[PDB]
Amino acid sequence: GSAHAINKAGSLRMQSYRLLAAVPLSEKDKPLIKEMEQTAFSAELTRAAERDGQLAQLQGLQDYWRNELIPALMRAQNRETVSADVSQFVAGLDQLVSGFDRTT
Repeated sequence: GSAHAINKAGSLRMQSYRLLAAVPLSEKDKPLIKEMEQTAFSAELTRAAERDGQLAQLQGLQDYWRNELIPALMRAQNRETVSADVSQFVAGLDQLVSGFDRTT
């Protein structure tokens, strides 16, 4: 029953690579950040995390997005160090997907 939640996680992976490719960010990238925020706090991602006992892991990714990843992407002048932060966020999404019940 996790299919949709996994689609949302895949979307977050794509959106983080998209924002990294836009570094250094400017006014025109604000819509990307907004879209990513709406996806990260999606009601379904939350309900799925709840039924599969992953709520803490989901809240952790949300906290990292707001307190570490976006701040670093806003500050970056080049992709040099923030690239590794994007990689860690994607690794975290892969772990979240692993924990969902993916059975028929």
